[PDB]
Amino acid sequence: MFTGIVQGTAKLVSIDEKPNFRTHVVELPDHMLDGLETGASVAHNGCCLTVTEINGNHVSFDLMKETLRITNLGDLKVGDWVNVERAAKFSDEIGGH
Amino acid sequence: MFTGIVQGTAKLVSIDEKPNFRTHVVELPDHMLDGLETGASVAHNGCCLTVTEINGNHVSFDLMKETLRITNLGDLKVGDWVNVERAAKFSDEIGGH
Ligand SMILES: Cc1cc2nc3c(=O)[nH]c(=O)nc-3n(C[C@H](O)[C@H](O)[C@H](O)CO)c2cc1C
Ligand SMILES: Cc1cc2nc3c(=O)[nH]c(=O)nc-3n(C[C@H](O)[C@H](O)[C@H](O)CO)c2cc1C
Repeated sequence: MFTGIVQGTAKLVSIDEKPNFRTHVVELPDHMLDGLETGASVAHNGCCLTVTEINGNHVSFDLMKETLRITNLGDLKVGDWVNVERAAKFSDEIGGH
Repeated sequence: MFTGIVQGTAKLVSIDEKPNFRTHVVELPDHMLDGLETGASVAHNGCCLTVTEINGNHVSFDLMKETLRITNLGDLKVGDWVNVERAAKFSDEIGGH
């Protein structure tokens, strides 16, 4: 199975470039501002990465430069928005339905 | 669980715009040229869409204009590449890794 369907979108507003790692920050909309936190895994259109820090409604994520070229993450540009979805490192997974 | 990890990438080479639907074509690399076919579901960085047609190594996919704005698919631009992964409409037993 697979849906690639996103809970909501994010607005690229700032790029943070560190010679050790690349960092990108987006602006979380009203329905993604709630629940998300640092260390969370956000998938941008389906590419999972973790929150390095939250700048209020904004969230910076970490991104390896070679991973950026290897992935299609490098394509991101500020002023654009991203399909963002919340991912969890671990879950109880009782079952439910 | 969630990985957002892509089998390989695709190069946007042509956009096909139809007033009824928007169409986008990418260039499939050597390890994605094998196996993929029209009517298949490719996820571009994790957004699943179906192949409208294959142009040799290229593949055009369908994309609704409002879906494009609602998603972050509209962000695509020719000359760029995309994280592309193969998805199947149905499987005997999730026999896909
Ligand atoms: C659970 C998970 C989290 C990941 N997080 C990131 C990330 O925060 N930044 C990144 O550039 N790649 C991330 N990746 C991509 C992966 O670690 C690796 O970089 C690519 O698969 C190959 O470059 C993640 C992959 C997985 C499975
Ligand atoms: C299985 C599946 C396939 C989808 N295929 C496409 C597609 O080919 N083109 C597109 O613009 N959206 C596609 N979507 C997105 C979805 O149908 C719908 O457009 C968005 O969730 C809301 O606009 C697909 C969603 C699912 C679950």
